[PDB]
Amino acid sequence: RATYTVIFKNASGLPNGYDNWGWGCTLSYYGGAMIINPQEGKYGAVSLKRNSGSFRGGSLRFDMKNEGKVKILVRNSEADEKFEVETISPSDEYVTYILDVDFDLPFDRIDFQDAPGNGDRIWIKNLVHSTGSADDFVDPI
Ligand SMILES: OC[C@H]1O[C@@H](O[C@H]2[C@H](O)[C@@H](O)[C@H](O[C@H]3[C@H](O)[C@@H](O)[C@H](O[C@H]4[C@H](O)[C@@H](O)[C@H](O[C@H]5[C@H](O)[C@@H](O)[C@H](O[C@H]6[C@H](O)[C@@H](O)[C@@H](O)O[C@@H]6CO)O[C@@H]5CO)O[C@@H]4CO)O[C@@H]3CO)O[C@@H]2CO)[C@H](O)[C@@H](O)[C@@H]1O
Repeated sequence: RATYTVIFKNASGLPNGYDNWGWGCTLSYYGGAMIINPQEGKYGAVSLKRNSGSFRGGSLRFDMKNEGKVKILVRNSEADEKFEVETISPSDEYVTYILDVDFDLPFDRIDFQDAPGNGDRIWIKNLVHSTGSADDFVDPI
């Protein structure tokens, strides 16, 4: 049976138990979205750092709208190893994504990066991990 971990639903600030180790951007919160404002030329990203513990495999589910391509990554801090999950095409409307994480190590950071590096904004809501697969994801949101 999959275990679901809600990271944030509607965001009014950083999720409880997380820090932001991102770069090249600032975060703001409005309309229930975590909003990433990347700086042109920086290929900026939010990097949500889980302060206690790690996730293992499974899948990540989130709602996103985004002016440019967004690269999703995860990282293992002990090994300082990053793992690219997917790149997501621009959408002016929120879309729900459920993506398998095939990384062989635990992960404690989740990154959303401005892949083109032009400063395109990113809006995120309803970020949830499951220990199970994307195909098997029963959405608690
Ligand atoms: O929370 C409190 C806690 O803090 C701990 O300290 C934190 C600190 O708060 C936090 O700020 C810090 O965050 C770091 C983070 O750990 C790093 O991983 C991250 O590193 C960035 C880096 O800053 C960027 O410069 C770099 O940018 C890359 C870009 O990612 C890449 O895509 C771009 O690729 C180009 C390439 O250059 C070209 O050649 C060509 O190929 O094109 C590609 C594009 O496709 O290149 C850029 C560089 O030019 O990215 C990395 C990430 O990969 O930086 C942030 C800071 O901004 O983290 C520390 C912890 O380590 C305290 O330790 C603790 O005590 C306290 O409680």
